[PDB]
Amino acid sequence: PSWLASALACVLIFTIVVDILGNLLVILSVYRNKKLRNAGNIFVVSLAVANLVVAIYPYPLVLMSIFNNGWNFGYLHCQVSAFLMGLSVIGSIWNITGIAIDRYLYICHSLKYDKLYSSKNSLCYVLLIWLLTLAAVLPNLRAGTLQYDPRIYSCTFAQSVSSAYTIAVVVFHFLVPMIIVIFCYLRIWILVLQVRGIDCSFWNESYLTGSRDERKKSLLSKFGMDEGVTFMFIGRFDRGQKGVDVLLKAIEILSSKKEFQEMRFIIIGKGDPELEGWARSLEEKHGNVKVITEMLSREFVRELYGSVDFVIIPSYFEPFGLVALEAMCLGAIPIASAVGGLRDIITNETGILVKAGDPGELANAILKALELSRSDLSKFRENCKKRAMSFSKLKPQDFRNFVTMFVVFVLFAICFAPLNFIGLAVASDPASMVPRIPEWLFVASYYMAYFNSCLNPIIYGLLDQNFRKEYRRIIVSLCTARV
Ligand SMILES: COc1ccc2[nH]c(-c3ccccc3)c(CCNC(C)=O)c2c1
Repeated sequence: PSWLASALACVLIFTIVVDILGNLLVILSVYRNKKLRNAGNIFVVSLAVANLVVAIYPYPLVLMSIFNNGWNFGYLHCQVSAFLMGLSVIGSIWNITGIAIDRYLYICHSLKYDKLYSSKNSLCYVLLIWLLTLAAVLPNLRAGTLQYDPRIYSCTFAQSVSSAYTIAVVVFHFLVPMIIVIFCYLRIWILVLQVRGIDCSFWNESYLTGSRDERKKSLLSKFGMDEGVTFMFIGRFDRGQKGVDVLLKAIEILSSKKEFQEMRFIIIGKGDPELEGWARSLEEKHGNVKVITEMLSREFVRELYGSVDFVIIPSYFEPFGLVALEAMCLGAIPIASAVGGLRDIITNETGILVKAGDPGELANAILKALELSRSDLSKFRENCKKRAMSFSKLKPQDFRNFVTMFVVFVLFAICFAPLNFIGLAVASDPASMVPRIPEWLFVASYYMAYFNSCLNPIIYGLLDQNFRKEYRRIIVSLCTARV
C-alpha cells in the first residue's frame, strides 16, 4: 500500500533527527557534567558514536531508496552502507555487554572496599570491542553476503546467502551477549535485595548481654546438654528445598565417629512429619541432638545466632540467603551449600562452603569446623561481621543508574529479538523459508531494529536525573543570548 511506503519514511526521518540531536546531547552531557564525567561512562560515549554513524550516511540512503523504490546508488555505496550498519549494530550490543560487566564489577568493588570503583582500563576495553566487531563484520565483504533487499529498501546482511554465517551471527553476537548481560543484571538485582533485606539495627550484637561462652553455656543448660561445639539449623523440613534431610543423614554418619561426643546440634523447624520423626528419633538416641518443632520469635533466634558456634545452611536452592547474613551479624560462622545467593554472601574467609545434596561432604565439613581452635574462630567471627557490615553500608546509595542501563539493554533485546529469530528460521532452509515467512513480519523486524538507533537519548532523559538536567542546561546555554 501507498501509506505503508510513506509510513516507513517517517520512522527513519524521526530516527535520523532524534539520533543526531539526542546522541550529540549524550556525548556533550558526559563531558559537561562532573557527576556524568566518570570513566565508566566511556562505554556510553562509544555507544552514542555507534548510534550516530548509521544516521549520517547509511539511513539517509535507505530513506532515498524508499522514494526511488530501488537502489539508485553504486554497488560500492551498497557495500560500504551495508558494512557501517554492521559495525554500528554489532558494536552497540558488545558496548551494552561492556556496561553490564562494568556495573556488576562496581557493586562488587563497593562491597569489598571504601574507595570508589575507578574503571581505569575502560578506554582500553572499548578499543578491543571495536577490534572484535571490525573482525566480525569485515569477512562479509569477500563472502558476498551483503546485498540489496527490495522489501526493506536497503543494502544489508542477507540471511539466505549462507546459513553458516547467519547462525554464527545469531549465536555469537546476540545469544552469547544476551546470556552474559542477563547474568550480570541478575547478580546485581540479588545483591540489591540483600542490601535492602538486612537490618543492622535488629541483628546487632549490642542486644546480647554477657560473653559468648557464657550465653552458649546458658543456652545449652536450658536444653539439658553440656558445653561442646554447637551447630544450629533453622528452616522448613522438606525433601528438595532447605535440605534438613542432608543434615539428618550427616548426623547419622557422624554418630559412629568419636568426634561426635564433642558436638551439639540444635535443629529448629517443621514440615514433613516423616523428617519430623527421623529428627525426633536422633533426639532420643543421642543427648547431643535437640529438636524444636515450635515457632520461635526474631528476638530468641537473634540470641541463638549470638550463642551457637556454627549455622548450617544445607539448602538445595537458596536465591537470597538472608539467614546467612543474619547469622553473620551476630558472629555465627555459616556452613552452607555453595548454591546461588549463598555463594555471593559467603566468602572463603567468612565460612565453609559445601556441594549441595551430599551428607558425606557435610559430615567432613562439620569435622573440619570442629578442629578449628578459639583463636581461628575469633578472626572468622570478626570477618563474618565485617562482611555483614559491608552489605548495610550500600543502603543509602542511589540505584537508579542500574535501572536506566537495564532499560537501555531490555529495549535493545526487544528491537533485535525478531530479526535474530527470523535469522534462525531462514538459516534452517534459505530456499524454502524465504517465501514461508510473512512480509509484514519481515519489514517490521528490520525497521524496529533501525528505530533502536534513536532510543538511548530518550531513555537517558526519561530515567536519569543528571542527563535530564544537563539536556536542559545545554539547550538554554545555546538558545539564551548574552547581553
Ligand atoms: C554480520 O555482518 C553484518 C553486516 C551488516 C549488517 N547490518 C545488520 C543490520 C543493521 C541494522 C538493522 C538490522 C540488521 C546486521 C545484523 C544482521 N543480523 C541478522 C540476524 O541478520 C549486519 C551484520
